[PDB]
Amino acid sequence: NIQAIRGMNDYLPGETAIWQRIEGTLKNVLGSYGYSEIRLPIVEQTPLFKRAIGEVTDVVEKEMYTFEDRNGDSLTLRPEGTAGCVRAGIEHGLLYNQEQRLWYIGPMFRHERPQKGRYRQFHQLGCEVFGLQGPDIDAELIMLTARWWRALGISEHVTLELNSIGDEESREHFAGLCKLLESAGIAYTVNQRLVRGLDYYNRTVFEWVTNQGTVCAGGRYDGLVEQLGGRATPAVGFAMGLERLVLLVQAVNPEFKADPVVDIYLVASGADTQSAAMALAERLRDELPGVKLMTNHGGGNFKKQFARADKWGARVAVVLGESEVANGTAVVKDLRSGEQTAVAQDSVAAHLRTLLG
Amino acid sequence: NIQAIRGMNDYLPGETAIWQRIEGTLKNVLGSYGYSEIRLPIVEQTPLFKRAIGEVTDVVEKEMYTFEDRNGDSLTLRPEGTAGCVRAGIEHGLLYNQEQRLWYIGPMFRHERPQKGRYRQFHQLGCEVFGLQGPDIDAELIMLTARWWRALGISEHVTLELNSIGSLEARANYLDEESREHFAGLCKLLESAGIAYTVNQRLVRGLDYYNRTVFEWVTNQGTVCAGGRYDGLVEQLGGRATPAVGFAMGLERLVLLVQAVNPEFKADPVVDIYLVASGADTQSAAMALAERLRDELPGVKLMTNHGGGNFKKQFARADKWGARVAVVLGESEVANGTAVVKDLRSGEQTAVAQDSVAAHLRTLLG
Ligand SMILES: Nc1ncnc2c1ncn2[C@@H]1O[C@H](COP(=O)(O)OC(=O)[C@@H](N)Cc2c[nH]c[nH+]2)[C@@H](O)[C@H]1O
Ligand SMILES: Nc1ncnc2c1ncn2[C@@H]1O[C@H](COP(=O)(O)OC(=O)[C@@H](N)Cc2c[nH]c[nH+]2)[C@@H](O)[C@H]1O
Repeated sequence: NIQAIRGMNDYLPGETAIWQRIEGTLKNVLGSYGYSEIRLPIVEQTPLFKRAIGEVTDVVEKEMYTFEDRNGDSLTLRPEGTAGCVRAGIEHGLLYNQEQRLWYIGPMFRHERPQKGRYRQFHQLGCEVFGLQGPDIDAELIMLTARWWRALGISEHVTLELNSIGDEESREHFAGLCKLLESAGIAYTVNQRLVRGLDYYNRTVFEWVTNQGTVCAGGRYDGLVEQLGGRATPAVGFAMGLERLVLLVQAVNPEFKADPVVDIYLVASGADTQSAAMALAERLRDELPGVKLMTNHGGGNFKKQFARADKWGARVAVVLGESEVANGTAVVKDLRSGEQTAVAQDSVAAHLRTLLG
Repeated sequence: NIQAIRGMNDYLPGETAIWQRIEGTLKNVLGSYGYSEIRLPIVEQTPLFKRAIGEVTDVVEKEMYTFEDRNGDSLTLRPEGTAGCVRAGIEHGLLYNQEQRLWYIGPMFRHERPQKGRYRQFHQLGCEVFGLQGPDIDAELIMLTARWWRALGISEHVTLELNSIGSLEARANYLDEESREHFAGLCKLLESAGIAYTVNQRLVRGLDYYNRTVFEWVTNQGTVCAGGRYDGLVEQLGGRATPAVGFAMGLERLVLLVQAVNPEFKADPVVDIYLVASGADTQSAAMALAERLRDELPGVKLMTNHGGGNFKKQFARADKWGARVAVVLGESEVANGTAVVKDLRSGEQTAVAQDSVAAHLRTLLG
């Protein structure tokens, strides 16, 4: 058996269920603010990360996954996604004299020693807005994170740190920023030693910390579009570690369940019943949009098939043996109470609607 | 300025909206069959691919992105996802004497020459079912793909090719009665469902782990979805023998095919309401009314103008985003507790009390 590269995790069926609920919530809250999705390559050229994050940084100094391509070109698996974003923005023409409100989700890679919060393949959701300069947009992004925390019920577990690393212009801009948050009741701490670990930020720097600590981090980087070869454009954004979010919800929120995988299990036994079973299932799929129905396969006597229905968390089992098939019926069994009734096939969909919701 | 690696694409805002509409439909139809999502690493050890896919195959021979790790270990960006799936299944204990019906979505990487169907970073959605043997689950998976095509409206544009390549023994003699029975049973299930298929005897797949059922859904770079059975692979990579069947589909080729054959499969506009706001110290009021209307209209796309701009600029910005309605806020509205509601489609603008704006928008949108 081959095993997994250390620090690269698999997310098994039970836990992805939770992952899909939290992502759906996050994308919804981004949708209500009018932010569009951009999808960017996993691999970029190594000079981008060297030129944008900075040469004397732990990321470039010791963390990147770099390798030589079949044409000599060095390629690096992205360690963060902002550089890639700016790059595509410049390349495609999306940023000059334009405003963009964007978000992205995907894997990032860093060769760090794995410990509980830190991984080699980890996933980030991040936002980047281009074209807005003043403190107002920076306050809209902090308002956006605050909403996500309310929505995931973790609000009384995340602290906001802020400060400027720029200066008159930056004293004014940071102050106006601080004024917008007071006037919204967002509680923040000005922490003068909060400099971030990447060298492209300038005025606003912030971090939402829990008590590996930082759950979300971001800031402003007004110069980076020009540095990577484009026209000067103001830009701000952040990225959050979806691994640490998932962990914090699950810990602070215990009663965060997700939807079970099967609702109705199609039990079927007897000679040549399986085409009938699969045909009934396809019809019930047409009739009950968005019902998780699973067709028993590989035989098994009724006792086995009913226990399999219990394994998946089915609430109702539709049964069919030869009799049902010849008589045009289907037996509907409410697995919660045992009450089973024979219904005509034409009427089973309505009988399930009643039993499920 | 740096550019993108040749054969690796960026999907910009306009096209990603189409991409989410097609993926929601696919995931919905998989959920109706009770299929669970699994998430797997993008980099695996190189021997996995060599062992599973086969040494003398074009993927191992000339396509993989391999590189050396800081400890000597050879690592390879995955070129396909089935190997990683079985590896995780065996490593975690999911497959022995169990039934799993899984799916996965993500990037695969192959060093090959850029074409219209072929890229170097591509994305697949694939399904893996473990524990079921007979032809009936193979027929469930071909039924699942047919439903997707009806749902995406591309049904009259994709053809099904099917064939059995038997077992090692029959191949090494070169199906064999057990594979003739299994295949026949499979062809019987599809005819009884009205799924039209072609038995194409030259159809062998390009990976060497497959055994009885082999199939491809082809359009007229051709193959949009491809799969087959692989009853031995779990033991080959270290686990106990378990029957397994699955497929994978090239999401780039699907998105291309829907867009072509279904010209106006249209996506969501990304803003519904634009909040216009000018005048002295209006912006905190503007951002506060925006937050409140978000609580009051769940799932409306509302964007707050920022950076000033005169009303004329701000209304044109509303047009850029496809907003239907603009809610306006000058100094006057702030003091009088109002907000102006302007129906951008007709110009009709009324002043509404801020407590009554949400209801006025509900009426105007849907
Ligand atoms: N290894 C590892 N594991 C888990 N989570 C990890 C992680 N490395 C980072 N993170 C998470 O990501 C956020 C932010 O990471 P930083 O390296 O602190 O900063 C950035 O990536 C910037 N790109 C942010 C940005 C985007 N636009 C502007 N600025 C960590 O806090 C952690 O949760
Ligand atoms: N380069 C490139 N670009 C885009 N789409 C691409 C592509 N290379 C392949 N594809 C898409 O993937 C399917 C299948 O490709 P194959 O290399 O033929 O094989 C497989 O992936 C198997 N893993 C399938 C499987 C999974 N479980 C069981 N069997 C192509 O048809 C094309 O659409």
